[PDB]
Amino acid sequence: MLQELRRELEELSVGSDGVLIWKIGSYGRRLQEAKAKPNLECFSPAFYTHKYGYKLQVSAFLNGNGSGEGTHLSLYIRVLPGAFDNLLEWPFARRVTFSLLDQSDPGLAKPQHVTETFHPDPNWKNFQKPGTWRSSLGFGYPKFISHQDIRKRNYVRDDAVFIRAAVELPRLEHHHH
Amino acid sequence: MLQELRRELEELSVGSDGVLIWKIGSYGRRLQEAKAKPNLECFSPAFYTHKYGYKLQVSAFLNGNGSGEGTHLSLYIRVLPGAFDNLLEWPFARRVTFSLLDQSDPGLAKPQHVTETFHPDPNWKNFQKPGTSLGFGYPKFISHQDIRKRNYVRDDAVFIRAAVELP
Amino acid sequence: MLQELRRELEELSVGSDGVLIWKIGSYGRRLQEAKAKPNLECFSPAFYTHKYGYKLQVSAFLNGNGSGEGTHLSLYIRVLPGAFDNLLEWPFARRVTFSLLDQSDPGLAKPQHVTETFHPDPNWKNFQKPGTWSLGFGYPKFISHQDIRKRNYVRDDAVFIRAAVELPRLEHHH
Ligand SMILES: O=C(Nc1nccs1)c1ccc2nccnc2c1
Ligand SMILES: O=C(Nc1nccs1)c1ccc2nccnc2c1
Ligand SMILES: O=C(Nc1nccs1)c1ccc2nccnc2c1
Repeated sequence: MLQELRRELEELSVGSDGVLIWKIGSYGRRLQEAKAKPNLECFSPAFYTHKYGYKLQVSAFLNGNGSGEGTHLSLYIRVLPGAFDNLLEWPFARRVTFSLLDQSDPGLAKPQHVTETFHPDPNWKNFQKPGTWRSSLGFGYPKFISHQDIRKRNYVRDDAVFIRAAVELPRLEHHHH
Repeated sequence: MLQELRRELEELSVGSDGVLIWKIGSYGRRLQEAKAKPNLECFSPAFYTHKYGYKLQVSAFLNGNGSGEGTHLSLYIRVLPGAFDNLLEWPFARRVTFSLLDQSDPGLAKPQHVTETFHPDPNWKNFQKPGTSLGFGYPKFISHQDIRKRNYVRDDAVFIRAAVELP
Repeated sequence: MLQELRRELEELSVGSDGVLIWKIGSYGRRLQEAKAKPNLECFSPAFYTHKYGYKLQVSAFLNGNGSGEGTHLSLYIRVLPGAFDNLLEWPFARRVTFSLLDQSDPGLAKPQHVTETFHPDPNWKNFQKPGTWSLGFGYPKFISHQDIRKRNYVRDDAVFIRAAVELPRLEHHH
């Protein structure tokens, strides 16, 4: 079926340091479609923070929404219902970094990524345990990058863009006892 | 093929990590099924100890078998024929830890897992090289009364953890 | 579709430190198939050096090609076009190690793998950026037909080809 294809798309990546790299291809056609249909939303494959961890999903508005409608690219992340939610602490409080990657060869010039970092609001409600609020609203930036800034370097290359969503590892001390 | 590909897909979800977390949902329906059919066996997805390592499988009796039939949940592990068996040392002698997990929020109370650990017996026929079942485990892993004593059954679901030691 | 089992074979292997273990079964049937069709090439599943890294593929001539046709097994590796090529440095310059494994129990006797190692030449054509420029790189005489039978290289009518790519470790400030 098509859920089988979605499953295989999800397995990149398995609980890998919270790092998802989402390639949005045919950039011009998707941008035209978004300009023709306001509030057109693209969805990344669902990805887990760690093995048996939080299930997250990144979404993008190529023509922007909210304060960025028509002028910017908008980036959001949302917690999804996961099979292991009962084994994780809530609310979700792991630091997240969005990045629009500069597709430049690292050997000829240092890339300048458009990077932003945020800490989940304990009161954002969506970062609370799934199934508590029967919003459904991702958290992020409506003005992540402007339409003019996205053409200023190698952000769009071969009609494709790269969005890197990295979730921070908590790191703790023992315990021991 | 589609059903068998679903199978292979849920096999990939595990690793290679050596840590398997097996979620058994609709606990009540399956417990009644096991009570209606003695020795009814549930099977975990096959999972590898490491990349290109031993292929293992966990099996469970929700109504118990052997000394625990009708009173306990029984947990066993068995070695399966793996594609890389000719590249591994035998007999399988890596420490194994079974856990029935307490589905409690770690931020509100520290969970109390029901854990058991064993080292593979060199003379247990199943831990020998396949072809050159015979599962090993505990018939009295947890009693029917103790499995209701905390958050072991939550939202009609149970979690069986099987952790294999690193080389 | 059937193309999905192919991708399930792929990512059952890729993410690891550039280490692909390719199991070629029914060795005898495929060997006489290659003997019946010169230059018959077997292909490993595509595998990535790291997550979002280079996409590589190993290929084999069971009856050999080039200087080893009819006498040896020939082993090659090739860079394939990957979705993240624009985020990687070129040319590919990660050291590669081929190994034919001696399928012997490591606890009763030490295996003797047939191992060869190379560092990719920066002026090699295939190691340049895919599309922005098929000649794989490798060994035509990796192992002879007689040497592949001398130990447990062929066991239970199966062979194991290990291709390991070395990872770097560059770093900066605090
Ligand atoms: O209002 C939003 N976000 C924030 N407000 C404050 C901080 S982040 C917002 C708007 C539209 C969305 N469409 C899809 C997914 N998530 C969305 C989130
Ligand atoms: O007798 C068993 N185990 C032990 N005997 C002694 C120590 S552990 C036993 C019983 C039932 C099983 N059903 C399925 C798979 N494996 C099983 C193993
Ligand atoms: O000429 C080759 N390799 C080298 N030449 C010099 C050093 S390694 C060669 C020959 C045949 C091939 N057939 C398929 C894939 N790759 C191949 C590579």
